[PDB]
Amino acid sequence: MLPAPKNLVVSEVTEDSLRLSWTAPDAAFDSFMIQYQESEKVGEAINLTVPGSERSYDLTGLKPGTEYTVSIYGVLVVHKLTFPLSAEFTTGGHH
Amino acid sequence: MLPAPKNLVVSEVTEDSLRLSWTAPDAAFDSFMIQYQESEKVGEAINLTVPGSERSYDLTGLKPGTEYTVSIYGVLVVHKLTFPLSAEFTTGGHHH
Repeated sequence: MLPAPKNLVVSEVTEDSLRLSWTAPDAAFDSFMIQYQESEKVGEAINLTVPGSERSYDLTGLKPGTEYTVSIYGVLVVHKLTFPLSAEFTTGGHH
Repeated sequence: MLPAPKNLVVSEVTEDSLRLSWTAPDAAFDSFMIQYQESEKVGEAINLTVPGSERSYDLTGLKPGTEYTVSIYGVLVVHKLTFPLSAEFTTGGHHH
């Protein structure tokens, strides 16, 4: 429902890490979904979560001189109601 | 997203109360929402929450010989995703 996080950049890069930074509105998301994969084809994308109050994450364990595609999703816990089950009852005694 | 609680009955009725009873799968819900109102008209519907492990609730302080419309909803917790924001970054060092 709510619009995606914005402004995905790195604040730090090393030979085996990417320190992600992003923005999102206050109290908007319960978590962030982070998906990263080598921009080539060395398998499948890895998924991680981060608390929704956080705006940075140290992606570690990476290969040197390698381009990664990084996707961030805001995760929203929605509290939904089922289709109502309804009935009429009459209290005892005289109206 | 998912189908509903079931079998809404009263287990007990007095001149100013309705003891509600229902069924639901164990741990299917975290809470139930109960809405009730006089079936004619005397204001607005009242809402209350009850823990999701309960299958019974006493509606209190009602009027005698009066029909009430009762609705019960299970509260479901859903995880939603936004559209992704994607970017490419290159790690430091050389690309062996």
